Parts: sequence; C-alpha cells; structure tokens
Amino acid sequence: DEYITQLPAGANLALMVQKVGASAPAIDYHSQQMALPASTQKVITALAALIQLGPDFRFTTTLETKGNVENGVLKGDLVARFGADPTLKRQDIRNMVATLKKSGVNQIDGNVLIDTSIFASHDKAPGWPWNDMTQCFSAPPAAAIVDRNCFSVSLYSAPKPGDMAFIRVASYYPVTMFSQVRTLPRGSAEAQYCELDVVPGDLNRFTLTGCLPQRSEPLPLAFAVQDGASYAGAILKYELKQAGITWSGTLLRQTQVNEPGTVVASKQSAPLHDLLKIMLKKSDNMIADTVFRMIGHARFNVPGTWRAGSDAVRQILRQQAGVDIGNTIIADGSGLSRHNLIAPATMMQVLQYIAQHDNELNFISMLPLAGYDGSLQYRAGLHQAGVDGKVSAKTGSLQGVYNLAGFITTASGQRMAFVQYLSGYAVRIPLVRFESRLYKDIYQNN
Ligand SMILES: *C(=O)[C@@H](NC(=O)/C(=C\CC)c1csc(N)n1)[C@@H]1NC(C(=O)OCOC(=O)C(C)(C)C)=C(COC(N)=O)CS1
Repeated sequence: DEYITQLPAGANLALMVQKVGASAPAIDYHSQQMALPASTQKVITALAALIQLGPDFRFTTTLETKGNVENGVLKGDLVARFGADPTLKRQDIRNMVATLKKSGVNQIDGNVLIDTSIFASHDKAPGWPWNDMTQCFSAPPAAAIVDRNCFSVSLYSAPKPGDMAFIRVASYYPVTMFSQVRTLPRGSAEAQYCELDVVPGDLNRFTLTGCLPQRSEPLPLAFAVQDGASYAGAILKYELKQAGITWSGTLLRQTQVNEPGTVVASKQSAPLHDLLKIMLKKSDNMIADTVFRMIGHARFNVPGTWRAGSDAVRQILRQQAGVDIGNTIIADGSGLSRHNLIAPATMMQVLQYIAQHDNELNFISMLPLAGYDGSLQYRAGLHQAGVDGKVSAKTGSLQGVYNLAGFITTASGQRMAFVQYLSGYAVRIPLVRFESRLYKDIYQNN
C-alpha cells in the first residue's frame, strides 16, 4: 500500500504473501488478477514433472535394429529413436554408432530411420513470438535435439563496400548458410533503418539479408536449428560413414508409433531431479519444454503434444496437488508463451503445496537462493532488504516484467510463500526501492 507508490504508475502489480499453512494471507493485493508468469511457469512444470515422472526419470535415446544380422549385414532398418533428451550431444551419437559397429553391424541393407514418434504436432508451443524462433533461448524443443539445437556462425564484412558480407561456419554443423548481406561503407545513410536479418528455410537452410557496416572483426551469431530431425539425421549419417557403416536406402523420418526394435545402443540423461535443478537455477527453457511435452506423453500414453502437456499439468495439479487452477491458461513448460496466464492466488496454492510437501519433493533447495550462485546471486532489492540467504525463489523476467515466486524465511524463522507479479515496468531504481522495502518488511515484521 505504501510500497506501491515506489513504482511508476504505468506498472501493474499483483502480490500475495502468506505464511506456510495459514488460512489467510499477510499481504493480498489484486491476488486474483491474472498475469503473464514468464519463467515462474517453471515452478509448476517442475512440480507436475516430479509428481508424474518422478525424480529418477531419465530421457532416453536408442539405436535399434529391426531385422536379422547376417554376416555383419543388417537385413532391415536402423532406427534411431530420439526421446527429447535436452542434453544429448554430438559425441553421444558418435558413441552409440561406435557401439552399433562393435556389435557386428558393418552394413545396413535398408533405411536409416529417424524416429520422433515420442512427440507429435509442432515443436513450438502456441503463443511463442515468431521473431524469437531463430534464437537459441527459444530453439524448438523437438524430440531430436543435439547440442541444444543451437549452432554458431561468424559474419565478416567484405573489404570493399557494396560487396557481399560472408559467412564462416564450422564443418561439423549440418546447416546451409547463404549471404545476401550488403556491406555498407562507414557512415552510410542506410545504416539507421537497414536491418540485419536471418531468414530460415527448409532443411536447416539459413539466409542472412540486409546490411552490415564495415567492421574490423567478424560478427558472431548463434541460431536455433528449425528442423531437429533433419539435423540429427545428418549428424547420425556423418557418424555412420565415419565408422565405415554403409546402407543401401535413405534417411527417413518415422513419426508413427511403433514397436521398439532390438536396442543395440543407448544413452540416458542425468536423472530428472538433476535436470530440474539446472532448469530452476538457470531458467533453462529447453529442459522445461521437453519435460512439459513428456508429462503429457506419460500421463495419457499418446505422442506428446502441447495440448496434451497442458491438459496433463492441469489434471496433475487438480488431482494430485488439490489445486484447481480454474481459468488459468498453461501453454508451455518454460513460460515463453504469451498465452500463459495465471493469478498470484493460483500460484500461491502451488507454492503452499510445495512447502507443505517439501520434505518429500526436496523442491525448495532447487530454487535460486538469494545471494548465492544462481539467478538471485545479486538482486539489489533482496540484497538491500537484508534477505540474502533467506529467499528461495524463481524469477520471471522480460523487458518490463519483474516476477518473483517462492519462499522467504523471516526474522522470527517462519516461512512465508510469496508471488510478486509485476509488469509494464517499461518504467533499476524504483524496482530496487520497492523490493528493498517490501522484502525488508516481510522479513522483519513476521
Ligand atoms: C523466463 O522468464 C525465461 N525467459 C522468458 O520467459 C522470456 C519470455 C517469456 C514471456 C524471454 C523473452 S526474450 C528472453 N530473452 N526471454 C528465462 N529467464 C532468464 C532470466 O533469468 O531472465 C533474464 O534476466 C536476468 O538475467 C535476471 C533475472 C535479472 C538475473 C534466462 C536468461 O536470459 C538469457 N537469455 O541470458 C533464461 S530465459
């Protein structure tokens, strides 16, 4: 009430603070008003994941044979069955292929199948901004992921202005780069409104367009792979050839559910509890979103889709956590989607459940701890409020958005849950002053 005055009038605050297990809140300010959660969405994802999949779930990738092996020759298909493992690396594919060879397969009399049947429909959630789709933080969290589905490129201006700027990319990235970038003389009138753009095409083609001012060093750029299956296929095909394995057929995608072949090689991710800790400490969208469609797959035994994920999380929260989210909209796991819409009061029910079951979930220890390595290592409001070491909370940050959801231990040692949904802060002083006062008050007055 007094605090709100610290913020620009352009800003929208919805805030709830409640003692763990209490029937009534200590602070309740527009707590039923629905807001964009951004990355605080990951709290709900983590909880739904632990309940549905459990802390010991591991993502799985396999090479399977369908057919008889005669004289080093597979009579049939090689199936590379991807499982949305966010942490799969090129070297892992190389290792599985080394294992395939070692098992006695030198030749495939058949097709190489890139099986993505674990998932179906689009690899991008509803409500994701189109313009972010080429950025690594928003890379499609496909069934087929290798080195996070992100690659990097160097863009060099041409020595003579008007000449085409040129692109260097490492041999080990199966992408196709084209440049239509005009190098501008220093001081060109064109430089103010001529954009430098990336335009993705089919089969992991990328075209760079527009203008680049003459510059002395290359411009480093990182892009998201748009077609994870094709990318993973191309890497597998490279690794097969290097290991001297030949095949007569072609690389085909397999999207339809099917019975597994004989598993000849496999890679499993770290256990889910480990991945959810990375996810919560780093706000890792890819772990959040692979987990999210995995939940739907697991709950309903269908290829995982965004809709299946949303229905499953809603159900898990209602039936296992006794939280009816009502009119909340859950669109993804990471909070990237602009369709995600939730009130502090609803997220409070989620936090209350977590605090009440924390000896079981080992959840709170996974959230960023204020003043320690993580997203809250130094958040000036919290530091100045004197609450380093006292707040465990998930951030949700965007231009003009400063969300915080989690727990604080007060001066008297009571634990309080809080949801701070604060947006349109297009107007780092008013925010600091608000949070310094607010968290200082909660800590010392409870
Ligand atoms: C959580 O909010 C995540 N990002 C988003 O949700 C975004 C939009 C959702 C509506 C978003 C749009 S554009 C963009 N880059 N993200 C993840 N959160 C963060 C992060 O912590 O926020 C950045 O600000 C901070 O670093 C502090 C919170 C001040 C510490 C991640 C870091 O950003 C990356 N790209 O450097 C991962 S994305």
